[PDB]
Amino acid sequence: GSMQSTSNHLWLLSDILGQGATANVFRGRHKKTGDLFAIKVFNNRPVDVQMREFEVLKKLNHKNIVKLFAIEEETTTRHKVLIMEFCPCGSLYTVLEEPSNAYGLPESEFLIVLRDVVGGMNHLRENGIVHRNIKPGNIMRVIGEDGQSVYKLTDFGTEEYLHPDMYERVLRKDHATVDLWSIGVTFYHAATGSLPFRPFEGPRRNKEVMYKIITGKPSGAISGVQKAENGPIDWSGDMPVSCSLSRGLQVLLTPVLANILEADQEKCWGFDQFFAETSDILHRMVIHVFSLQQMTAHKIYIHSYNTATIFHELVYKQTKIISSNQELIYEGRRLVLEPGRLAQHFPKTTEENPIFVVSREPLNTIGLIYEKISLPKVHPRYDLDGDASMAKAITGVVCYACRIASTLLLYQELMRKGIRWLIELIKDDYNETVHKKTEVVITLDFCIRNIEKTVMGEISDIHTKLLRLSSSQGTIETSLQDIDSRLSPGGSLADAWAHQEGTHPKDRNVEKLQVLLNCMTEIYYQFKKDKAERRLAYNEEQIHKFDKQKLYYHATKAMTHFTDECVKKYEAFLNKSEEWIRKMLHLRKQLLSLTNQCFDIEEEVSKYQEYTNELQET
Amino acid sequence: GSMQSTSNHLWLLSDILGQGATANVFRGRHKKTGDLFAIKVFNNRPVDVQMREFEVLKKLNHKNIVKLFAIEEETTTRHKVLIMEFCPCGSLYTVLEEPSNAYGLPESEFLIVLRDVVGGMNHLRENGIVHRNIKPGNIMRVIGEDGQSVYKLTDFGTEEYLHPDMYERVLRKDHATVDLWSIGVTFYHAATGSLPFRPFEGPRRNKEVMYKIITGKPSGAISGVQKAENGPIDWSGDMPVSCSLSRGLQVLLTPVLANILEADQEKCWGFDQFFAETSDILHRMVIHVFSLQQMTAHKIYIHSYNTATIFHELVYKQTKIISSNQELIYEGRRLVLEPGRLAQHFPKTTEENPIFVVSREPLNTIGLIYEKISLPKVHPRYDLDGDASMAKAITGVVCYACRIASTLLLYQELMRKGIRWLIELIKDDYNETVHKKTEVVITLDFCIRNIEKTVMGEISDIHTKLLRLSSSQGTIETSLQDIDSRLSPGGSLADAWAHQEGTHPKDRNVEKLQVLLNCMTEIYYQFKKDKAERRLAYNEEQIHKFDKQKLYYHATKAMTHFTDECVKKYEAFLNKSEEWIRKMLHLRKQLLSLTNQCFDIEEEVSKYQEYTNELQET
Ligand SMILES: O=C(NCCCNc1nc(Nc2cccc(NC(=O)N3CCCC3)c2)ncc1I)c1cccs1
Ligand SMILES: O=C(NCCCNc1nc(Nc2cccc(NC(=O)N3CCCC3)c2)ncc1I)c1cccs1
Ligand SMILES: [Cl-]
Ligand SMILES: [Cl-]
Repeated sequence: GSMQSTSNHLWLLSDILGQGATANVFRGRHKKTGDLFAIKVFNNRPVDVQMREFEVLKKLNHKNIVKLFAIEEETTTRHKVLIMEFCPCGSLYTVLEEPSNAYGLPESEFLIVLRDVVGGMNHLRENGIVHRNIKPGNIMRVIGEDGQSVYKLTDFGTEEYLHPDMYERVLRKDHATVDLWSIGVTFYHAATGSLPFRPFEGPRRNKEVMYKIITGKPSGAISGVQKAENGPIDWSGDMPVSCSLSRGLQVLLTPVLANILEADQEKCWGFDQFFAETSDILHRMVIHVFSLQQMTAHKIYIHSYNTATIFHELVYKQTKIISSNQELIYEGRRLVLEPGRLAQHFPKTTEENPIFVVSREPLNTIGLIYEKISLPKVHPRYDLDGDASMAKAITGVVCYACRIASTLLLYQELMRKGIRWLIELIKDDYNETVHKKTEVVITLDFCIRNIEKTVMGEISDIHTKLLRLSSSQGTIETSLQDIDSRLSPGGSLADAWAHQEGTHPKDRNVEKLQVLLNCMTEIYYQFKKDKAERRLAYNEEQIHKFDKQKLYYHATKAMTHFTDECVKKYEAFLNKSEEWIRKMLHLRKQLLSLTNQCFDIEEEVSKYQEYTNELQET
Repeated sequence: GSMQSTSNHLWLLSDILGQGATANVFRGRHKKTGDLFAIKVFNNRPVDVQMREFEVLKKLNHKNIVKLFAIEEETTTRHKVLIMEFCPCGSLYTVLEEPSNAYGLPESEFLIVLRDVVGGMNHLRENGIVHRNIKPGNIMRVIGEDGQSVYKLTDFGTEEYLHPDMYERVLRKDHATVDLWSIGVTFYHAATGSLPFRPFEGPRRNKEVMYKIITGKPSGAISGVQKAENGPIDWSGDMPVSCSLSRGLQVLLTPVLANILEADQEKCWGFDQFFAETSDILHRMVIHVFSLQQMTAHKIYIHSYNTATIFHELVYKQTKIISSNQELIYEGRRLVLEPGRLAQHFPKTTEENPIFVVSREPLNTIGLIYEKISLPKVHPRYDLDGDASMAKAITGVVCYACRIASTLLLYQELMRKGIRWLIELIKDDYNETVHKKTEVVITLDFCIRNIEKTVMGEISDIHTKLLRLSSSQGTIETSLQDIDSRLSPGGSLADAWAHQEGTHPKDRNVEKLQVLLNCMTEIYYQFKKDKAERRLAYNEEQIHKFDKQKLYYHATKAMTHFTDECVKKYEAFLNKSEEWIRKMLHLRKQLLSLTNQCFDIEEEVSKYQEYTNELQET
């Protein structure tokens, strides 16, 4: 294999990173240092319209823009090459081909994409550049020095991403929102793993159904899918259920998408509003909350400067528990947020260490809501392109199952923890009120009896009325004994079942699934190599056919384990939780009542304390 | 490349897994399924001494023994091949070459190795086989179906691992412990990343110093290292400081090693005792405990059936806090273990969620104790063998730094959590005693004054003596106000500094280090490839020299970040903890005193309650 070069760099033609009509991108090295760079080489005026536009870029300096170092002359010809920042990881496209992201990026990653695309976008605009076609292949990923992805825009100056006016194909007239469209599609694709507008078959074969979908899209819809050949379009303003993003994030993103995926440029958002709206999301912090009675996890997207009041409102939006019914638990103890306490001063939370919320009012136990996705059928006919894409799809289904199994395990672990804490909490209450009582029994038994016992009627009415109180306290004692016994080891309120039901970390169900998944992923990546390599030799051919069966046998094993082990035991744990919750609410409601009687007893005794002493002559 | 085969399998000669004097091991496939297997082929009597010993093995069935499926005839010759279980991961040797394990295996992995080596060993013995030479290259690793390693013995029937009698080289006379020796060396190597007996330079060049080390080893020593040329030997009965294993595990393992690394076979352990002793370790569960005043994490190795009593004893061994001074905290609240409560019923713990222990008695704040390891110098002379081994070594140092930085971050995170909990705990105490007090003030202010106020001396002495009590309670009130103000936001006992000092997860120091480490590890693995490939072409040669500089620049960047950021801020946080601890102990000791006065007041008032009422004529 051989190489072109310039004064300072050199590169294999085999080591190509990208191909456009205008130019090609290879990875090469600086000859003096050995350092990796992307070399952009143009295949072809006016001569200096380019040296100028090249110069403008060489000046651009920004975190979210692939850097243009220098411009050089290839040695063989006086052709211009651009030396650009090499990004070993590739593009957002590469990321979304990972079977792991078949149903959307992980939330944190999606947020980085959102941030960086928006940042790069702005920078161009600030400098007045318009990037006509933003798409995942345009958006380069790099590992930052802190290990987090940094996304970077390159190649400024695809059907599925072109605006309706653009899809037709008259140079856009005279000047951007059209950019917002492809950003709209890009973000949706990153959020869900899918293109938002999908004629049956492909957009490619059905360019016409596709334009009909995009133009005739009702307002608010963010997707339209044709599920059958020549069938109708299903519209939605919602994220698909299979999407990983939290309800907290979904609720914020959806409106941004609806408003930048608008056909009439009359009512598109306009950039600034888009910048303002996206930044409002990006500037929020996340507080993790888990709803114990609903068996649901939540992310609350809240500004640093927002109050607890707003926090309760946000929680209410996702749970339907009104502010005043919201009872908070954190790290074993009650959390009491003063209304005006800023979110920046709330205690630190994670998905594994959330703030729990409980109500004294009945809620339906929801649990995790997820798509039921079954394996596609494997087509026995051998095909290097077909099998690669099928391998991707089936591995995608198993990863999803794996992701859901992990969430299912988390939900049960949080439940077990939440329940443990709440029981010790109720237990405190029982002891707080059981103290008070013994402390007021002290007045009946010590004062009224013993005080007036010391030496016409009303007195006959007082000693007897008081007896009704000790009588009333006796009704209290036996109702507390009943609650204590319920809170104890034998009790109807016991923890035990939660250790007996569902699945536990030590079961290693997630790990068992990942092992199977890793087997499928090696095969998928090989089918990726088998595709690129256009024909296999006899043995390799056979081996490829074998592994096509192995994929399926691995995928079936996984789905069976998922449904019969993970889902089954999970549903058993949930149904038991439903019952334990109802008993708990009823118990707390009795104890409350026993607590209020204690106050009502306590204060009448607090009146007759004085009645012992009359005025005296003197 | 071409292949031998048999009726049912075939294999490249390039795809070799192992080479001994007697035979070779390649990886091949079943021709009908495509499945991977290890093919052992013998290079050479009596003819059937072998078909018999082959048959014995084909019968062996055990989790920790590489499985022998069948015996077949190679096609070209009637030579015998063994078809064996293929283990894609390789051997314990491969694992210990990973720069990640330069200073020993992670604790969990070490325990699996221990378990599996012991299990396989026993199985052979149960069947009466003796494996003369156990070593990491003998011990095969496989990923189990739950994702955990399973280790498996193969090749039954190295200098560094041979017993002193064996090192000499008379067929061992007539018959095992000699096996125990190599197990001794193997476990030590797995625990520390190093051979226990090391002449300066290598064992290879110094076969003679090596035998002198092993034979002249004082009893109890588990290692002897010659650190200078012709220098003396440093002996130890302890694990090196750089070893990852917990003190809890070290304390148990060390005696096993001392007793199976014994020269006089008179006083070696003998297998059964070894089996009993190792199993005693393997059958223990681990309870994670964190000592708040010492800033130390601990693993308590305890049987399921052991009592809390034993638990306290074990904790005392590692902390020097006697049982009765041990105060336990778990998930925000006090933990009170009944003496006879079984460890199996203790609450579940992890390193991130330990039981905290505190004392009311002063302890030195120790923190984490770790080796200071600096980068070796990089030798500028180009050498494919030399550079590979150097790349390994320098990457090993950085991984260690990374491992320590992670532990350092954990220790600070646990401190912050522990302190948070303890403060709410002390806070409870303040409120428990501040209740009691107001509850007894009720008797002074309500009863004695008001009771005898109602209508010769001693009475003159009582009203005045009582005044000394309200007087005494007034001394109490202002001392509580003082403690409350200390426990509040302004207080000398505040949390604030802990958020201001040390390093936090959001700093991403561990991630910054891993990124650097990953760069070094790609280079190391390439130098591994450059070594195997005996000479590099001019460019590759240059590129290899460049990256040899890149390693160093990456390693320096890492060490600088480690010492100047991780270690520095950590040491600042620790020094502040030292001070906060002392204030806390002093505060708790005052509150205790204020709590006891409250009892002493409370009970004298409890006597004069009766003194109000004399006997009456009637
Ligand atoms: O698209 C284009 N330019 C941007 C992309 C090519 N440019 C660069 N690439 C990288 N590094 C890099 C590393 C690994 C993989 C890849 N790419 C892929 O894996 N891909 C591409 C989509 C098919 C999958 C790229 N560094 C810097 C650049 I500048 C162009 C199209 C037409 C003209 S320029
Ligand atoms: O040592 C020996 N037999 C046991 C080892 C060879 N046998 C097997 N190997 C594997 N799989 C496997 C996979 C990847 C790597 C490797 N090995 C290595 O990476 N190594 C070897 C130490 C040098 C590093 C092995 N499967 C099954 C077997 I059976 C022998 C020595 C002399 C005769 S037999
Ligand atoms: Cl480009
Ligand atoms: Cl072998």
